[PDB]
This record gives sequence, structure tokens and C-alpha cells, in this order.
Amino acid sequence: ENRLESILSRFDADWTASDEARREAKNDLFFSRVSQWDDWLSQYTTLQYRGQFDVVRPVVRKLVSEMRQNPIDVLYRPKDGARPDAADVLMGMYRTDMRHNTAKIAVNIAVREQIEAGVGAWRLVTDYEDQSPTSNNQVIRREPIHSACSHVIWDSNSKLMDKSDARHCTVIHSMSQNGWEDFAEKYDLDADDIPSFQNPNDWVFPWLTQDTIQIAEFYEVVEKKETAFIYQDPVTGEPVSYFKRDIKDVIDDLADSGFIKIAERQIKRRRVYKSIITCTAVLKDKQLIAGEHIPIVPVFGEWGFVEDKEVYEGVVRLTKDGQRLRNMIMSFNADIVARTPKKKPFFWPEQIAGFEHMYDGNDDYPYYLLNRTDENSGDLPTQPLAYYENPEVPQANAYMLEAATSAVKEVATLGVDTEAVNGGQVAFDTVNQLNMRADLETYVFQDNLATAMRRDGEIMAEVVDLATGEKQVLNDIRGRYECYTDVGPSFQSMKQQNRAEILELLGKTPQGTPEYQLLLLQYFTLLDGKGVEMMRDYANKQLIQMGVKKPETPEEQQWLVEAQQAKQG
Amino acid sequence: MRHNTAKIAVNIAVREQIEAGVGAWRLVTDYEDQSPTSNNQVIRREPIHS
Amino acid sequence: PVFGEWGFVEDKEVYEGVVRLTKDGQRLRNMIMSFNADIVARTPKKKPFFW
Amino acid sequence: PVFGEWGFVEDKEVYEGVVRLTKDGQRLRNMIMSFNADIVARTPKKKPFFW
Amino acid sequence: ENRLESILSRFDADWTASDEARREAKNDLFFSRVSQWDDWLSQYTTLQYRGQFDVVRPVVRKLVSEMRQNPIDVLYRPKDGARPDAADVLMGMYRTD
Amino acid sequence: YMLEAATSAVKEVATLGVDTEAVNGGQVAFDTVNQLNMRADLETYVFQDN
Amino acid sequence: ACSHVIWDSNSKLMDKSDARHCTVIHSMSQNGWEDFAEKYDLDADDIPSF
Repeated sequence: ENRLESILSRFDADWTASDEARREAKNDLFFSRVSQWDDWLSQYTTLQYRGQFDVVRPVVRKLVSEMRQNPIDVLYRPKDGARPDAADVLMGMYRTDMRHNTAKIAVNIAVREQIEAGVGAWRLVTDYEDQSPTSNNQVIRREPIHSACSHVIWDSNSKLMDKSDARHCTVIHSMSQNGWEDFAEKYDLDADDIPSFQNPNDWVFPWLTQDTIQIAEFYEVVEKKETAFIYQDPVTGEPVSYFKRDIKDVIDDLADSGFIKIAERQIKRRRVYKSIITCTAVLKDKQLIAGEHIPIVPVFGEWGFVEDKEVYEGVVRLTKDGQRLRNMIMSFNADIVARTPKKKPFFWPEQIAGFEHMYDGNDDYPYYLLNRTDENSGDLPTQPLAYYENPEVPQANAYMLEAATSAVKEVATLGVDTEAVNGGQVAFDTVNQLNMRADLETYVFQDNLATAMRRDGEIMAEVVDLATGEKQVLNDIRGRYECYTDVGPSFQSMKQQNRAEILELLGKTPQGTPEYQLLLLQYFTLLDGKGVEMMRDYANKQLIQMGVKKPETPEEQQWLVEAQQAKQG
Repeated sequence: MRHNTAKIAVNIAVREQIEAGVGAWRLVTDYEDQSPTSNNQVIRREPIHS
Repeated sequence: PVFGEWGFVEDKEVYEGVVRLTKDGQRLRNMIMSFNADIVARTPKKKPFFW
Repeated sequence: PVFGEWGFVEDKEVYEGVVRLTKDGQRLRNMIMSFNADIVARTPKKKPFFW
Repeated sequence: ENRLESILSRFDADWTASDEARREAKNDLFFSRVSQWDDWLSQYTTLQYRGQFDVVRPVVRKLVSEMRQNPIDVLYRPKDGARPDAADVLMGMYRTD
Repeated sequence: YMLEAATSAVKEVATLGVDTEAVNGGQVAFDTVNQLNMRADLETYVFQDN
Repeated sequence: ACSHVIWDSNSKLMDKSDARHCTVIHSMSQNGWEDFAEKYDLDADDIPSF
């Protein structure tokens, strides 16, 4: 039907999608409990003992500790056609705004939820930095998303793991009063409005958190096929460069008074839009956000479809059933030990009567006395043959305890292999690096928007390789995507990687000649010191006089001068 | 076949291969203006659940 | 299309993964297991009989 | 601030050290242990019954 | 609402935050007990024996001893652009205090 | 029974997945969450000499 | 620290870097309060609370 009421559209695409963020989410957030909160559920005040003797944690702890020692980040290799020095520019930028704690933390948060619940996710954001910005007075940042199973929801009928074929991805925020005030501050809103939403949490309510305050960011995407605008490069010839009309609106005047040229073409290109939403109404519609992808990568454990219903899980889910038995039986046994008569003798009051004194616990007497006779008969004090039987813990409890716990650690494994080989969680690391990739298709496709700012024109009486500075605040040619994305060990900085890259090149090479160059190059890369400086400089001079270095020329020019003499003496 | 989809689609298939016995994916094509494989077009491997 | 174990029988196509054979025994495991859980849950504890 | 195991649940912050999980079983140990001590302390020794 | 009474603002941001320094803090400081003070809780004068035969301590002791022999501090590397001798100045200062 | 059971149940979870001596500390995940704070100790220290 | 530094600014991460409060608490002896009121210059006869 036709009903372009915007909120009715957006809300009637969340509502429709939250019918899956039901069947699954219901389970998923429930695992973030048999591990995160407590292994018992839905009573919260009973009179009978309930112990918690889990065995799932240690497994989880193990798995985390493994993924936490194999960092895995992005790579960006060039491409089959492009020039070798294509990646370094981008990579340097990426490495730069992913150094901070947040970038690290956000991922760790995701993988933990990946392991426990089955999902996890983080978002990419941008904003301005005046001091120490990555590029163009701006910086990109990786932000955390807790409880991804119940906050990010995107049934766009998306049929794959990085949710790249999705078009929605509506996420939810819960925030404190002060947080809402500060939020209404940033995005400029009525702080006295107070928002609402499906409420990612739950209905159970035996706690002290009542400040709901949930607002919702709604992302959407459209492959628009926007338009044209080509030009000729005034610099050293080699003309023909293309630009987005949308992105150079107010600029073309200035763009013309510098190298105006002409031609047109229709280019297909995706655009994303973040809209703020409450149940009642929309507070910010169609606000255009940076890149050309929805800035939210999701990690998955075991994932797939069933009845055309999305499905996923972490390690924890299978264990739940047996683990509860363990806890129950265990608690039952505790009752058996606590409330239960101890072994003591049965007496007729009559036989003990007269000297119950002797049976209290004294080691004062040499023996025990018993009344023998009784008028009206000859008493039958058959020496006390009867004691109350000891507490025993039924065979069934014993059996079912051992059974359950075994049954648990049977599935508390992902096919884990020997130490140092074939991680018990390759399949988790891979499904993670898959998301690390979606973290570039998202990052790459977003410098070309914000950070931006690169170009490298080719062409004594000859030269080549010369950078640029562009014009105005944004100005990237449409010949962008020259590097494809790949994953590899995480490094703090480009220099870190280059250093490691050379160490690898060593050992895998003989003590021949090319060893020495690598060896020297290593010293060359070392950072400040008293020890390293002397050696780094020596290695430099060495490499320049080797002729292979080719002077950076801050002074190394003269280093070559006394080298040019060539056995001149 | 570098993109995630090409990878994912196969992994999806093999999992169903192991569990159920079958699995499958499809190849599709369409136009790409920026960064196309060739002739303003690109081929892609799509998933087929169940 | 990928196939695990595949072939024809009565001129009828046929195929299966690892899972199919396990189903029968695995259900028994679950049942017996559940039965036992009942045994532990609902069942009088050991106590004395008195007049 | 340093954290051991940390994360969010019902949009409620959550965290714990190694100690938390152990608490339940450790108390049982101490109790049963104490119970037994009583058994050894207060309890009639083996002696004969005589008229 | 508008109520720029400073203390009412600061106090009404602590009070609001101490509702989490509740559910969790309640537990957290309680562990600094089954280990730090004593493994029994909330009676403190009974007539019946209460032994303390823990096994948690040894684990904790072990964990501490491990982290105590892998010091871990700061580094301050320069940067992709900066000159190599960038860090030493700061580092020297950090190391110092 | 319940004594042996309890104490075992305790040392079951009195471990962070601890590995062999000299390799993979039974507390890498603790050391890391610490070095994370060691980093916040600079963003705090660097941004305070200035 | 579990009961002295408290900072729900709705801070959603581990180094609490996105926080804006972080109110900490001091417990101190009489002589400590006198010496504290000395440093930060305060009425030693006030006696605080929290």
C-alpha cells in the first residue's frame, strides 16, 4: 500500500524485524545470564538452597584467553594492477585511529559476547579533532556496542553473516538521565522530551534500574547512481579526474578558478542515512552519515538459517541443560547434609531413665547404664540395637551428577586440538576476521568521504611520484579503491609492522649477502635510544655507501659525498 | 571472489553439506560503475540457505 | 550444489550428511537422560516409617 | 581503573574477579568441615552398656 | 528541568550513579571478604563451631605472584611521521616520577 | 561425598584456563585488561605534561 | 575501588574514558581530616559526610 508517513515506515520495518530479534534474541540474551548474571532463573526469593557450581566459565575463560592472544587486524594489500606503494597511505591512517583503547576494547567486548551468546558488534564513527587529527581535522573511531543480541536489529531479510546485504540495522541506546541530557546536547534535541522503544532489556523487574530512556538510531542505505563532473588536471598534464557532484556543491566556483574543465557521467554509488527515532515520533530524519556502508560490523559464533529464520549461538547454549542439573543435584545434596537427623540411638525413655545424664557427651563415665527391671513386667532393654541411619546422597543423585557434568564438558569444546596447533577456535577466529574485513569495506569506503586527502601524480630532466594537497575541505578523485582488504596480525603502527616484516625475512634467509642488508635494515628501523641511535646511524651510512639506500637527504647527502670517492683515499 | 560474500556463501554450503547432506550457492552478475571487474560489470557468488 | 554422501537407490536420488545416522541413538540418550532427571527430581527421599 | 572480567548485561555494568564463582562451594566445604568437627567433638565414645 | 543549584546537580548525579555502585558494588566489596576478612557472614557470635579451610587463597596467591613477576609499564613509541628521538624526552620524565 | 564434591567443584572454577609453565599465562586476559589501563595511564599522563 | 570510585556517567567502556564524573570518596582519621582541611584550606570544625 501507499503510506509515506515516514515514522510509520521506519517503525513498521523495526516492528517487522523485531519478530526475529525475538525467537533468537530471546535465547541469545538469555545466555548472557547462565554465564553473566546467574545460572538460576525466574523465582528470585525461594526458601530452598540454590548453589552455583558451574563449569562453563573455565571453558569460556579459556576460549577468550586464546582469541585475546591472537589479535588479528586489517591489512589492505594493494592489488593485482596497482603500484606496490598503494596501501601504506591508507594503512597508516587506519593504524592511526585504531591505536586507542576504544578500538581494542570494542572488539574484545564483541568477541566475548560472540563466545557466550553467539553475536557481538561494534560501530565506526567520525568527528572533528583539532589537535592531533588523523586527517582533515577529522578522526574515525571504533565504538563498543554492548548486548548486540538485543540492541542492533536488522532483519532486512539479510541473508549473510556480515549483514552487508542489509539496508536497516536499527540500533538502540539505553542511557542515564545525565546521558540523555548530554545526548540531546550533541544531536540538539529537546532534553524535556524523554524517548522510548521496544526496550532491549526485558519484563522481569527485581532490581534497581528503572531509568529506561531508550532512543533509537535508524540507519538506511540506497544505491543512488548519482552524477558526474570530470575535469583535467592542470598539474604537469596527465589530466582526466572525476568528482562527486553532491560532494562538491558549494565549491565548484573555487574548483573552476584553478583548473576548470568539463564532461559528465552517471555513477552508481551507495549512500547511508542515520535517523533518530522514538516510539512517538522522529527527531532527526535522513541525516547523511559518512561512508557508503552501515557503520556496524557484527561478529558471529555459529550462525546460519533454518526455517528461513536466522539462527546463531555461542559455546554456552548447549551446556545450559546439563549445567542446571549439576547445580540442582548439587543443591539437593546440600539439603541432604544440612537438614537431616544425625545418627543417634533410639531409647525407650524408661530404659535410659535415671541416667540420661550419661548419654549427653561426657567422657566422664567408664560405661553406660541401663534400667533392667520394671514393676508390671521384666523389662526388655535389649541393649540399644537401633540408631538413626546416616545421610547418604542417593545413588541416583551420585550417578546423575557425574553424568550431567560429563555431558556438559562433552559439548564444552569446539573440537579443540593440541597446544600451539589448530586453535580450538579457528572457526571463531575466522568468523571474526570475516567481520574484520567488513570493518574495511566500511572504513575504506569512508576515507574517500571524511578523512580523505590523497593523490599521487607521476611525472636532471625527469621525475616521478609526487603527492598533493587538493583544494578546499574535500576533493578526492573517483579513482579511489586501489587497495583490497585483508587480515593479519595487529600492530601498533606502520613502523611496528615494517620492523616485524623484516625479522620474518631473516632466518628464512641464509647467512649470504642479502642477509646483511636485512640485518642492517633492522637496525635502521629501531626507534630512539643511546644504544640504538649509534647503531641505526651506522647502519644508515653503511646502507648508503652500499649504494642501495639512496639518501633521504636530510644530511645523508654528505654521507654519500665521502662515499662517492670510491676508494679515492 | 575476494569479497566476503564469495567466502560466506561457500561456508554456508559446506555446513549444510556436513549436517544435512546438500548445500548450494549461485553466481550472479550486475553493473558496477566504480571498481568493476570488467566491462562495467561484476560477477558475484550469492548464498542459498536451506 | 555441494553434496556429502550422495547416490541413487530405487532410481530415487539420495543423500545425507554426518548427522543422519546419529539421530536414533542421540534421542535415546536424551530420553534416558531426561527419565533419570525425573528419577532424581520427583521421588521420595529416604526417611523412616513410623507408626 | 583495572578490571578482571567486565561487561554489560541488562545495560547494567558488570564485573568480577576469580573469587566470585568459588564462593558457593567454598562455604559448603567450610560448613561440612565444621559439621564433622562437631561430630568428632560432641559425641559419646564407644563404651559398653551394662545393667 | 532547570535547577542550576550546583550541589543539587552534583549530588543528583552521584545519587543517580550510586544505584549501580549498588547492585554490583554490593557483590564486589563482598568478595573482598570471603577472602580478605572471613568466609562466614552476618552472625558474628554463634555457639556452634565455624572452621575456615579455604582453598581460594592459594589460587589468588598464585595469580598475584604471576602478575607480580611480569611488571608491564608504559612505552611511548614515536609515531609514523615524527622523528625517532621524539619519545625519549617524555619517557625519561615518566620513568622519573 | 559433598565435601569432596564441593572442593572439586571449587578448583574446577579456580582457574582461568591456566596453561603450562613459562607459556601462555593463566592470566593473559588479566594482564591485557591491565595494560589497557596502563594505556589510559598515558592518555592521562601525556595529556598533562603539556 | 569497588566502593570508593563511582562513575556511572552511562560510560560504556572499560577505561571509563567516555565518563564525565568519576566521583571518588575518602575515609580518613580525625588527624587526617585536620591535615586535609589544612591542605585544601577548609573549616576543620565542619566535619563532612557521604
